[PDB]
Amino acid sequence: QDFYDFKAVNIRGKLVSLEKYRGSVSLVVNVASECGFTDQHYRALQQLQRDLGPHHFNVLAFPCNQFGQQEPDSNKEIESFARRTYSVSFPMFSKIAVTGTGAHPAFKYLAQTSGKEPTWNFWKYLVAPDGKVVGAWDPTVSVEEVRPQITALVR
Ligand SMILES: [Cl-]
Repeated sequence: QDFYDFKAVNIRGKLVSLEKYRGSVSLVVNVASECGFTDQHYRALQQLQRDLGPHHFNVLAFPCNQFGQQEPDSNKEIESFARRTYSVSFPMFSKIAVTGTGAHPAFKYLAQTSGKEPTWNFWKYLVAPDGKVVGAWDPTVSVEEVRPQITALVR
């Protein structure tokens, strides 16, 4: 088992296999819309996608309402917000839990194998081409500090 064995409903309601990302590097991020981190993070994540997307990399953004309830809106609203405000071009998924008993199994996998579970919005896991977690950061770590770790993995 690895991260790319899991399935998730995308933000438009279409079920997808994360197998479609195998061979690629992924930055798996739990997102929120009303957070203090929201604007800086969405801007940095989109720039990350712009710069490293062409090197077989994606941000995989999963909305989550668990942390301060800063993602209360519908999947439709969240997508509209991300696309119109930040010109987001990375994959976005339907709102999920990332922690607790009801967490998405893919997020159970990332927490169990990394030893860290998300404790706020905008936690970030780096997944290697083979679907294994090689890094995890909390939202206070800048995308300037995360990015070089991603470029190390891409070709
Ligand atoms: Cl770099």
